[PDB]
Amino acid sequence: VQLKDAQQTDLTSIQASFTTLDGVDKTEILKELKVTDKQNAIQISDITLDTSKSLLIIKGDFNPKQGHFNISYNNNVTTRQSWEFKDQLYAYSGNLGAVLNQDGSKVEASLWSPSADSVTMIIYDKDNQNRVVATTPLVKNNKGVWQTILDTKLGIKNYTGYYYLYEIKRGDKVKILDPYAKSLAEWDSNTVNDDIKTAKAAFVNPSQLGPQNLSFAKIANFKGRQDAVIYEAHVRDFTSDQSLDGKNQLGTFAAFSEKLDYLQKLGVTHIQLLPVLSYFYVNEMDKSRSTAYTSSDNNYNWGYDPQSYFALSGMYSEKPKDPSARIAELKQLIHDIHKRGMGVILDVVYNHTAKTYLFEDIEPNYYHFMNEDGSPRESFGGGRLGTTHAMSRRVLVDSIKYLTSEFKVDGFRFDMMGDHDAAAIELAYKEAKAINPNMIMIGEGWRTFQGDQGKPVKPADQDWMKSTDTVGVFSDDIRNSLKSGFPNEGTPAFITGGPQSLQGIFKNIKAQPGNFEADSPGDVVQYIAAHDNLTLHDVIAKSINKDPKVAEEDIHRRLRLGNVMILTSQGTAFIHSGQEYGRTKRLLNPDYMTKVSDKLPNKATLIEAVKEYPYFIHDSYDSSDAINHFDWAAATDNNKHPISTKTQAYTAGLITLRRSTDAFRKLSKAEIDREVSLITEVGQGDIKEKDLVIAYQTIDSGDIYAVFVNADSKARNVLLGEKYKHLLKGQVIVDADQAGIKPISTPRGVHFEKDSLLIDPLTAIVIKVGK
Ligand SMILES: OC[C@H]1O[C@H](O[C@H]2[C@H](O)[C@@H](O)[C@@H](O[C@H]3[C@H](O)[C@@H](O)[C@H](O)O[C@@H]3CO)O[C@@H]2CO)[C@H](O)[C@@H](O)[C@@H]1O
Ligand SMILES: [Ca+2]
Ligand SMILES: [Ca+2]
Ligand SMILES: [Ca+2]
Ligand SMILES: [Ca+2]
Ligand SMILES: [Cl-]
Repeated sequence: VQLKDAQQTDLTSIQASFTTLDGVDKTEILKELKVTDKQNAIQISDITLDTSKSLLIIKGDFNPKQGHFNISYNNNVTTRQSWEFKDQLYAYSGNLGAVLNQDGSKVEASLWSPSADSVTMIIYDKDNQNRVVATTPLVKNNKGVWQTILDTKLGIKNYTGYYYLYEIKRGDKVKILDPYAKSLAEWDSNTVNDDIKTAKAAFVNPSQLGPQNLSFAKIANFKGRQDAVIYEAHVRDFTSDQSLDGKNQLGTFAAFSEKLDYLQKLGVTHIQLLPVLSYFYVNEMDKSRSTAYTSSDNNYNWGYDPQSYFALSGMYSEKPKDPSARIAELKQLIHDIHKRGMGVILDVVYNHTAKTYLFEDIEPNYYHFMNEDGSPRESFGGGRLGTTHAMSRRVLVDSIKYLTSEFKVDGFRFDMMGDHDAAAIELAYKEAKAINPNMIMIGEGWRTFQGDQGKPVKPADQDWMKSTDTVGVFSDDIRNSLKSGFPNEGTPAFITGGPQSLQGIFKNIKAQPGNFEADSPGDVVQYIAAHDNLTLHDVIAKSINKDPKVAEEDIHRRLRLGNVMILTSQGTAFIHSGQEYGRTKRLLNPDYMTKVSDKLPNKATLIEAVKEYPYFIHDSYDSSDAINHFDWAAATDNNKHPISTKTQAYTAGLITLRRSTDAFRKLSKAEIDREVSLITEVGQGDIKEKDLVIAYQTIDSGDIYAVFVNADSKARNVLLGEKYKHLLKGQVIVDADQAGIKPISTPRGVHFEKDSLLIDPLTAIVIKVGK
């Protein structure tokens, strides 16, 4: 019967954890138990035993300012404040970070660290970040916020561009990164040592940077999340191609803008950018192209190891040494997007941070989700940001607010959204929407929630969709159903020759997946590919087990069927960059030309059928630009690559069609269930319960549209019958060769009869009947 741990939970409650309380009495414990302050004895008011949980609840006048208390029994233990108690005493509502005045002559600087003994700012040269220029102690307020005003006293007349860190004493000096840092010094993770473990923050004034007429998107037809066609692009990928060697630097915001007309023409409404906030593992001074085909040890990074939640990465800047440049550059890009009638969605990664020490150094036992002993819960050798905790929630909501208001960002995609409490994300949305009425938010709603050990909460995951109409979630059900997904990637599915229950395909096309309840189409982000896992092309190739050279058109015919189904489904439409042309993550490396042993290459999947270079990367976060570059020749050079450019034009046409009628962008489940019909019922003609062909009717507000998809490897008769024979009076606008809104006078891959259609194998047909 020994004292293990101790936590003060409120003004008059200390919780002492023991190994056991069996056979010991309230009277025997009151005897041995004694409480002490910062050495004096505190009057012990009462104890209550929780024998089950093996802990005493101790009552007394345990006023915080009489230091932490330490509990005696037999060994002693100093009490720690619980995160709920730290919120009670130290939750701060005011401005955080460092704020420049108009002429840069002063800075107002705040940092939250309620258990710090002292907090010194260390200031480094703007023209050389390694050189220490000045230091200043900060003054702690009532709520544990450390403040200072930088001015003439430190010998600097203009602070803009100067860098800073915070040395924090506890007992232990540790140097930390202002979590509200608005920009940073050029960052190279190879400079990390024991003393400085992070990027240095930077004195900048966002409001004075970039286009001062920046404003939110002006998207036509856009009346909600259902009207969104999202396009997921990585800033490096989009311009890392060698063929672009004919204005702005490689793989930067300024480069990205030069290829916006493409996306304007492609028809997408929103460009979703992979994490543009600062991430840890990089050398931002090395912009050189990696030309070798590899899946490890590349300066390339998707950006899923977060360093800052407010400060942009230098990697996408032309001038990474100028901390103001990022902000002006990203604003320039976002402005350029808005002029093209489109919007931005920023991928944001709050679920975890690059290194636990990033926030744990600032204030131990607070920012992260925790185990019952105070130990921080971790993910990826990184900290799990516990966003039920007030100041952790602030980091998320304030950054959302800041990015929304300062960069005129139109939406956000939350990585591993199910790691967070619903409440944090709901507030995030509410605040972001308050700034921008047209705010759109999506996220990965995988049921992954961990939280604080013994404290369950509603997570921001798929099951949350019942009880909000705010944030939408990726539909892995439609993904898995159409062409397989993690963990069982490669399994033949609807467009890869494996028969699927047509009722569940039809329900998915209505934005009603089988694995969670979507009571509004806007709850569902429909997708078949993303940056994660194999690309659409590669998964198709693997699933049908064929070589991409020989089966190219077989694979592309199947790929176009996937895009047709996503782009004519209800809910929010999502397109992975390259999915439009047939992008591949082929491992064209000599040492991997044929299968190898046990000893596999990193993050690669094998296709047997293929002889030459059989390895394809399914997790390209650490892969070269050779693996990760968007192929512009494949996407726009009709002459050189007729098959991929056909798939591209086809995908464009489908987007055009989707935007041109609200038959595919309905608002409620009520009207979807009424106006979206299943033409191919089980039994009608050749149709089995599980099958590889399906067709459905929709109606906009009164043009009827009918989408037919034969994913079978043979031709198939679709029986219209009494109910749908009226379709024959309409006209074809999508066929084997082309997609759009104009009628096709000589359609291919389909034949019409008195009351039926004979559709070619691996072919999609769409008919319009205006009225
Ligand atoms: O970070 C790990 C992976 O996270 C993502 O995978 C998701 C899947 O996309 C999602 O379908 C879900 O898969 C589980 C599935 O729903 C469940 O029924 C099955 O029994 O277990 C599956 C676990 O694989 O959740 C996972 C993550 O938990 C992401 O797609 C992938 O890239 C990541 O590697
Ligand atoms: Ca177009
Ligand atoms: Ca500089
Ligand atoms: Ca809902
Ligand atoms: Ca890397
Ligand atoms: Cl893809």
